Amino acid sequence: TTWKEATLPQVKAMLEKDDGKVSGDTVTYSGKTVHVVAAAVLPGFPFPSFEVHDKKNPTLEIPAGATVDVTFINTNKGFGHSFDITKKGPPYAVMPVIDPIVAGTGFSPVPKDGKFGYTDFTWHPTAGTYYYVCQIPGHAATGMFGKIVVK
Ligand SMILES: [Cu+2]
Repeated sequence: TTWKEATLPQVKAMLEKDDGKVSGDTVTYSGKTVHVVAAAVLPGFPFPSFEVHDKKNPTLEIPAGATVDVTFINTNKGFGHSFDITKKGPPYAVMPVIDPIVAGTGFSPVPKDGKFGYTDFTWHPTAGTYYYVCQIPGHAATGMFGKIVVK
């Protein structure tokens, strides 16, 4: 996919653009268009994991019919995590069999020269349960995934 580069202050600014509301380990979105901003292993969080709205691998609740704008930022030095959406649930093998990927980013570039790679994609899901996972061998198997409920 097409990756762009952002400086640290830029990363901070984007993270706060997630318009979901957190409740426990759940982030609920509302409206015609929703904006999900996910990051791979923010400093201080467990490895390996995804952070959405400052929460570790939270369950995302999206209204059916809404246009989902996803922004994925890889803030983890040394690894090129991915954010791929599939219908296949856990447990995941070391080499996850999650085809077909409904929407996703593919492997991201590793942080370099004081910048972090990020990308944006749109998704118009049908009601159902999906999962966002990282395809780097072993990551999903060690907990790098979360659930998406479209209802
Ligand atoms: Cu990963």
